[PDB]
Amino acid sequence: MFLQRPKPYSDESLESFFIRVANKNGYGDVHRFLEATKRFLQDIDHNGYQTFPTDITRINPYSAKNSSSARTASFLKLAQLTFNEPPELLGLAINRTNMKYSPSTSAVVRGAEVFPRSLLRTHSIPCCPLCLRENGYASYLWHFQGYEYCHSHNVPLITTCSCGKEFDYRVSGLKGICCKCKEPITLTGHEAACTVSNWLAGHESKPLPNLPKSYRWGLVHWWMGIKDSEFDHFSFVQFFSNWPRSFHSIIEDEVEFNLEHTSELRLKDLLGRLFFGSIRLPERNLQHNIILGELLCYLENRLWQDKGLIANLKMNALEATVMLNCSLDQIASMVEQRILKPLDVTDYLFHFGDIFCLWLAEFQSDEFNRSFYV
Amino acid sequence: MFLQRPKPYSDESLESFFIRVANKNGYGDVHRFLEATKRFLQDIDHNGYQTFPTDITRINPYSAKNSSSARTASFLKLAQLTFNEPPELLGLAINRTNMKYSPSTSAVVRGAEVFPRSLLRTHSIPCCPLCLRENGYASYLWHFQGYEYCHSHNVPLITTCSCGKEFDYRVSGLKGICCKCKEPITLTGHEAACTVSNWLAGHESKPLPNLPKSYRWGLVHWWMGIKDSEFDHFSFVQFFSNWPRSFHSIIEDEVEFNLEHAVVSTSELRLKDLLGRLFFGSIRLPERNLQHNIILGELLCYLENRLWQDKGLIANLKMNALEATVMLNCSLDQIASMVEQRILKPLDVTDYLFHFGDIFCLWLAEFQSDEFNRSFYV
Ligand SMILES: [Zn+2]
Ligand SMILES: [Zn+2]
Ligand SMILES: [Zn+2]
Ligand SMILES: [Zn+2]
Repeated sequence: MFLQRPKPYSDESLESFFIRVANKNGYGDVHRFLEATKRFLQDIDHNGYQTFPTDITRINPYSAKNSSSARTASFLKLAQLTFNEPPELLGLAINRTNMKYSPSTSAVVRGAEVFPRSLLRTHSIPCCPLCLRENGYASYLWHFQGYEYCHSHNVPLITTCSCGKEFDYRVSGLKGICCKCKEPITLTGHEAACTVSNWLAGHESKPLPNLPKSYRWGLVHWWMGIKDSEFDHFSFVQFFSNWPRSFHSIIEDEVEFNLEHTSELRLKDLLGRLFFGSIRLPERNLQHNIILGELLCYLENRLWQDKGLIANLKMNALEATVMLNCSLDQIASMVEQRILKPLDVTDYLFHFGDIFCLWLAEFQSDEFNRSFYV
Repeated sequence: MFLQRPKPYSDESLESFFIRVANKNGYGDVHRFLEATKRFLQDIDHNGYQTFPTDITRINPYSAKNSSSARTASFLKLAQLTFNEPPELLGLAINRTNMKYSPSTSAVVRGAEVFPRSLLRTHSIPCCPLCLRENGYASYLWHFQGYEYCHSHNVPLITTCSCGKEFDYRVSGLKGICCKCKEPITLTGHEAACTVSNWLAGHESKPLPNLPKSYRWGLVHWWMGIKDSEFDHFSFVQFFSNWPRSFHSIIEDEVEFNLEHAVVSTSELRLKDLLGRLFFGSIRLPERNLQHNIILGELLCYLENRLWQDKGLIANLKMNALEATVMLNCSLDQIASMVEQRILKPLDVTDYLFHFGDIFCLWLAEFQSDEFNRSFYV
């Protein structure tokens, strides 16, 4: 099998790429192309040829149950041999990853960007028909929730045609023609959703902060946890218009709520929601995680105020490893040599001011250290 | 106790800062200032006041054995109370850290920069007397090996006066006057050491790569491991003048050397028997961020286009379960789980049951991150 690479685009999704390779190389559809691709992987003795799908929907490596390592070996084999000039196909796929969010949400990764798993669309993929007839392909941003408007046309996305039928471009091509009525779909204008769509796309959108793309999706997942509901585009832009003193206003109202509802107060009894729900979003890089960077800025100037209220909050050995980013073996070693001053791992024997100053002594890094929020 | 902050400088060392606070606040030396500082920490009921040293040599928190957590609480207490305007003193100290280098070298951290532990000077600290009489303080770069010339005066550092006596600024002040002869020290000019000194200082030095300061010291420790000797300033700049095709020339010569001298059947070849030196000596320098670790980023670039060439020579290299966790950055509990559900295809942990091409593609499937992923060396 010998193929031709189409016009490359670094924002094209993986399912939109196989349609354009099949249409350029004269195949009938993408079902035929993947079935002929599985035939080629059999002929050169690939170990997981039989797990290569003929369905466009399950092509991505998060779809594969145990073929995840054989799927990316299959994707790396095709880009090196079957093309006149080697394409980029691993950079368009959505891989699983071991990275977790706060508190326990898993994640997926696409090239140089990490997405939340819960914000991945799985029922029906919306689309913009203006991009389908100008760019000629589909973007990866249509697979994730929150991205509701087009960042370059300011038009809302479509999930249903005028005849009640849905339109999925993976099964109905890239042209924009419906299946039942075989007609182009008629379109269905705000500003707050347009700003977030231009912000999630990777461009500078004010007043939203200039963050890497892995961190911009972490704030959207974090904002859905604060309101404890779905994502609101209006209150999200307004919250960062008063940055950082709007985020300071919440933490004051949370500690006034939990004090009224004192030497026995724990860290999970006063700051159990804000602190543990902001550690890994996606990681502890305080240069880019502005939520954990500002929360540690607020708790630094309040350690020994109010007779040491914050610095005397009790902690376990489990939740000490979450803050210090270490293991229970190093915690049990630091009670042997007693760098950390007092074993039951679920026992409250440590104070927050001692854990905060142990981090400034033995557990800083080049990314998780205090020198960014100064 | 009420003190005055001197002129602040973000490159001043910690031992040079306490001398300038004591000289501004009218103390006699730094020995009577730290001893008066220990007296203040006793008066406000600090838990580790009795471990606060009166020696300026052991003022850094890596010198404290068990009281390293009490030392940084002592440093955080002084900056908040005893000054008219709060200084920055935790940012000048040299803390220990849990970060290891390759293969097993420990590390220290100073603010936003991680240093190798073995490159930390412990016998005698050299100095530049021109910076002592112009800037008025000392820099932290004088505490680390490799930094041999001044990056702004291009003069070699001094460890010995003209009368045979050493000059340590921690015990002899910041002026530049010797102890025996009480005279200023007479100085003792290349280019290759001047480039590395301007590169380790944090400025752009060509042809050396634009890296963060935590990674620039990692290359110097790595270059001492390749030659298996001390650091050479001439061959270091020349090696990055032919980047990356000079580093490609070594890996070709290593796999040709190892294959010819292999003691086992070409199919029984292991990853430690062919690439045991280059791969395991480049994982954590300091970490796996392939955006800035250009050694591991280029070694995985070279081994990607050679997996199934030569009848799958690289992709059939045997690995253990121990050295699978080093590459995947995981634990032995997740490895034992992936032999239960069999995402990874075959328990004795020191047994060679896995191939390198399967571990490399399992990483592209289940173990990428925002920093350790393939999308940087494309
Ligand atoms: Zn659009
Ligand atoms: Zn229709
Ligand atoms: Zn200079
Ligand atoms: Zn002299």
